[PDB]
Amino acid sequence: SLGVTQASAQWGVKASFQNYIRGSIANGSWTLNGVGFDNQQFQFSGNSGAVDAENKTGSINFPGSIHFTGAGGILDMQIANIEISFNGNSGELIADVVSSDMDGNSTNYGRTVVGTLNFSALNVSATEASGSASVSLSQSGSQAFADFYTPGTQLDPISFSATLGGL
Ligand code: HEM
Ligand code: NA
Ligand code: NA
Repeated sequence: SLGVTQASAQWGVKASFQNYIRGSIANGSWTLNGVGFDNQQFQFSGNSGAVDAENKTGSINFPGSIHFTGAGGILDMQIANIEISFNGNSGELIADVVSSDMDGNSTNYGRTVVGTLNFSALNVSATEASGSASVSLSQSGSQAFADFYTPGTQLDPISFSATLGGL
């Protein structure tokens, strides 16, 4: 089992969601704490997790939060502490999620699977792990998005790279 030395990830959540949040209906915004933003993707930086290079499994852990607001404060969604977990060419995108419903009532989703990952590329070696995966919204994620997306909705893809060490 190898430790994660430095990891980075890029994920836009969903391009059409970014456009909706900033557009004339939601009339909203996002703020970021420990997360960047560039080329329509949120930017994550972490130094924890572990990878099994022989079995091609692992977890890559990131700190930081994205906070979406809109609809006069009725929309209020936080996604924090994302984790990319993988076992072979499939995995899970896990995060701490809190989101308000269309009545303005906040619901805490715990540390939940936000989406299922299917890797189109995944390389794991002694010194590096990297890959790209489609992200399919989970049932809990659908509820957090106020049912505007069905479970199984394809979100933006997620990519990551990590240097590994410390066996
Ligand atoms: C008074 C409250 C709200 C009203 C009136 C409202 C209205 C709308 C309308 C008219 C649309 C576009 C039509 C559609 O895609 O079905 C939309 C899209 C959407 N709304 Fe809001 N909404 C509200 C609150 C919320 C909340 C609390 C969330 C939770 C995250 C949310 C998430 C979404 C999503 C995910 C979409 C789809 C955006 C896309 O990717 O195209 N909405 N909403
Ligand atoms: Na580490
Ligand atoms: Na894992």
